[PDB]
Amino acid sequence: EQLTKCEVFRELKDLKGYGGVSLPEWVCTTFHTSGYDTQAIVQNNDSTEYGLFQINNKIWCKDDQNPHSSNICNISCDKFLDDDLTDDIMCVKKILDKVGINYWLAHKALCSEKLDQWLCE
Ligand SMILES: [Zn+2]
Repeated sequence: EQLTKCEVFRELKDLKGYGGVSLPEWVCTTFHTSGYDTQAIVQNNDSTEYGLFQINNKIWCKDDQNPHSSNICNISCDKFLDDDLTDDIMCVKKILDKVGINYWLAHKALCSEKLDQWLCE
C-alpha cells in the first residue's frame, strides 16, 4: 500500500516516543526509507529488505533466501509486506532495544532538524 504522510503518522501511534524517538522523525525516516510504501522489496544478491521500514532477511525475519537468519523477530518476512503494521512495529521495537535509532542512517542525516514538515495537522 502506498501510504500518505498522515496515514503513517496515524499508524505509528504505538511507536510514538519509543526510545525517545518522535513520530515526525519516524515519518521523515519511513518516507526516506520506503516512500511510505508498505510493500517495497529490495532483493540484493545476498540480503533483502521488506516493507515500510526495510527490515533485512539476514537478522530479524526469516525467508527462503537466508534460512540461517537469526529471525530475531521470530517472523516471516512477507509479513512486513502487508498493510498491517502491528507486527512491523514490534520488530522495530526490538531493533531499538538492540541497536536503536541510528540503525537507520537516514534519521540523523535527514529526520532530525526540520520536523515541522512531517507533522500531520
Ligand atoms: Zn505488516
